[PDB]
Amino acid sequence: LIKEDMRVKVHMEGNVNGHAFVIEGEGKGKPYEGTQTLNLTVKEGAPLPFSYDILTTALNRVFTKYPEDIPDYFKQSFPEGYSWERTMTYEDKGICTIRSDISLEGDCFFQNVRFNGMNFPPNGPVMQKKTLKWEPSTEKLHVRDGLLVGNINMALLLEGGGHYLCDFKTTYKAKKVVQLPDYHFVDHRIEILSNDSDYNKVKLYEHGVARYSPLPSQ
Amino acid sequence: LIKEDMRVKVHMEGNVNGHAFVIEGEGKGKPYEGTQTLNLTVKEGAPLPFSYDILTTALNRVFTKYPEDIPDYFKQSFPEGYSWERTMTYEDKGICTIRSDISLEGDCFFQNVRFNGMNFPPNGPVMQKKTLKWEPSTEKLHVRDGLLVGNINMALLLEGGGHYLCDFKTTYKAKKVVQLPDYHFVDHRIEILSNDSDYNKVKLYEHGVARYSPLPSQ
Amino acid sequence: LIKEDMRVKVHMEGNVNGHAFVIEGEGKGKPYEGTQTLNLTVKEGAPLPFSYDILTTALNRVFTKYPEDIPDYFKQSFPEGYSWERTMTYEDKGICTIRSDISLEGDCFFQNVRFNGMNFPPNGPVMQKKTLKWEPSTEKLHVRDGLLVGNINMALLLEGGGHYLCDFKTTYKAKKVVQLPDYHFVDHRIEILSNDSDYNKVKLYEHGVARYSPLPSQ
Amino acid sequence: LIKEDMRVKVHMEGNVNGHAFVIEGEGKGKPYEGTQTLNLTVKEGAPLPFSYDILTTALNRVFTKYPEDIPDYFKQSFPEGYSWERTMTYEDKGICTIRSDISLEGDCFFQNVRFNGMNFPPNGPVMQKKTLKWEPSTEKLHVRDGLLVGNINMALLLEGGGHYLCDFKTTYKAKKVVQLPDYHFVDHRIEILSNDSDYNKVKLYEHGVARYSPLPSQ
Repeated sequence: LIKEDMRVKVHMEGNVNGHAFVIEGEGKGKPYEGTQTLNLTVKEGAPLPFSYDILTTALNRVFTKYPEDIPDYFKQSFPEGYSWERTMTYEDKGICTIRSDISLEGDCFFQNVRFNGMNFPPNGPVMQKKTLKWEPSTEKLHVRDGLLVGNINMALLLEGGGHYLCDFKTTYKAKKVVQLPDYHFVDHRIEILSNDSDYNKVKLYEHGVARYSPLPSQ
Repeated sequence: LIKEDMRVKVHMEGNVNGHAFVIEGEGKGKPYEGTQTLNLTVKEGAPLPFSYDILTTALNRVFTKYPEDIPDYFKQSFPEGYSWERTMTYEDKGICTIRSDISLEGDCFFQNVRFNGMNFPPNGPVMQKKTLKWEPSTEKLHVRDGLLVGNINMALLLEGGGHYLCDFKTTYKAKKVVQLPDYHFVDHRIEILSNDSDYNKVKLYEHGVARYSPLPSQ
Repeated sequence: LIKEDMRVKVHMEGNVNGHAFVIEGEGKGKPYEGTQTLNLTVKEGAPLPFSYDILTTALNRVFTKYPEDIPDYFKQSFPEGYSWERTMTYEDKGICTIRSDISLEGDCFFQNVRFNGMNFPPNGPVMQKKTLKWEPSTEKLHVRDGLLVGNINMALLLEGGGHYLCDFKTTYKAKKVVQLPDYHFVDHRIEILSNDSDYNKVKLYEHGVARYSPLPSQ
Repeated sequence: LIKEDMRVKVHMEGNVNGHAFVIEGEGKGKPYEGTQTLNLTVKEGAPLPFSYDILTTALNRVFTKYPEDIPDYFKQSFPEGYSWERTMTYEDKGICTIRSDISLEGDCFFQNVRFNGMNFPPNGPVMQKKTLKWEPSTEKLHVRDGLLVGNINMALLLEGGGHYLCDFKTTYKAKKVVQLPDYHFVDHRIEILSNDSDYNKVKLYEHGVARYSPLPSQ
């Protein structure tokens, strides 16, 4: 069962372009409002030689405000929970493969993540740390082989203006049989609120809202 | 100048998996409300042996409702007008390349379209006409090298359920200096209203509304 | 019937990055040795404002040396002949879509080609005529849905050294049911032998040989 | 220094579709003939719930027959050794991300491999163990930014005929400055010689020979 208030614990082990790191996060959030706050410490491989932004979207879709007219795959999936696998394909041919396991114990979700980035241009914006933020997005989700699949045309705002684009592919896998939703959208905004200079401590925010098209069928 | 009521003429010369066609349209629209309808006659290639859906997004973003806080790339471009180039990339590895030129004489927008589609599996949804409709969508639009570029995750709803995915990339090119918008989103719904069973005659409708994130910054 | 010696006529209508063109071609070759020569005249849109190398591979696998034990898809297809569709995807996101209809009247093959290119960066290798030649190549051919399909990792050698890569995908389609080959390979070399400085007049040569792996199976 | 006979030790940590595994290889090979064998034992995660064939090509290019006219990038890298990064991108949108380190102690090459596979369809041929073998291949190698890069059009033969395509991209990184080869080819054949039906015990063979085009220039 999910309360209007909930706690989040995150562990991430990763390698990006040969560099190894660990990240731990203590957080809270409001699942039914689609909002969450997360306090992240770089535990190993400080200082990071790449943009913290690439990591943020691997740092739960339980925290999405779902209209009643659209079945909530992620919330239904508990107490057993769900896992997801993501492919982040950037335009400079940098690739990240990410796997998260989402388990519940009491007031606290536990997020267990594996981050693999490689083939990022060394003089490119991720390894040169020129990303300011992710642009807010719209995930498209549908059913493929009894699973939920999300697709997002994503964009990072660069220092000096312009965008660096990433194609976002997630397969969400519930551990119990759940009621499948039809083709819907989720509006996101991912925001780093505070950080230190090495991004050794970061505070992260996420707002997610499930919807149908606002435009009338005919 | 663009009135509240404007007329639309459309010429399409096209080729899908070897088959050559010409489709003529007469239509009308409300540019500032972001809605329009088009009456489509197949002049050559009747009957068509592939889903009409693949042609529909090619059959003018002037018919996009633009809020005052976002500059309108498409309306500013007139009187000289604009052009666009598009790649549609399907999951079965069918592919379309499209080029459109948008002129304005008096109240009428003329659209000249060259449509190419190939490597569509012959037992694939498109050549078997097993596509019911396009899902509603959300195009993300950024400025790259002074031009406006859109990316859309798109899905066709098939018989038996299931969706058939496509990656939309558009490059829009004003034939004039115009004020350039910040990163923004256009929500879309395209639908076929009426058709004979050969789709030789089709009535097409589109609704398009531009916006920033509905979710607020923190 | 295909003789040791045959003639080749070539009509290509095209458009690259907005620039239209027409290229006529009379030529000859030895089908059973997989060698041929072609004399190429630019007839419209001279001089071409882009590298001629993109076009050359679109200017007939009938000129392939086929060992006894691999069926010859192309040669079998005649008299009725065959057609092909090709995708050229360049690493800088230039994209060419090409169709060729291959017919036989007497001892002369007619090749009717439609060539479409778009999204070549204006400062890019293709639009800045900075390519020397195609590296020789190995095509891989497999049967998919009762058609023959080819994939080639191709490279254009650049002025100043280094390579500009391009993923090659051809779908060949005989107009007759022919005996389908097993998975096999075609070794390629294509060469511009002679040209004037605007490439308005080009002499083109290709050598193609089909084989299995030379490596013994354990 | 490499001798006509050398030994191989392999430690692969891996996760495919969430299922983790460890494999230990002991094997031998003949570096200047391009031939090698391996004895593979699944030490964790037996039985593997996916096709073994996807793991086989990550289980040295030191064991490649290199002519004198083509510099040997991999044999020059020792005594210090080389690392490699690979992308395997399947047509069903399955993806593997691999990384290897090659060390030499005495007469034995130590290969340390990390394997990540994900978004493999659950009814797909990988997850349904329906892959008979890798077809023989021809890799194409060029220098990009003072590193050697490999591209292969790879196919798995499918039980019930037909093929399952993969795009291989490998970036090899010598840990010492070496002589850089010109654009060349390496012909490959990988073959599982013997296996228990669960594949917990597997014997592996690979042949690899470097060449130029066998077709004369003009």
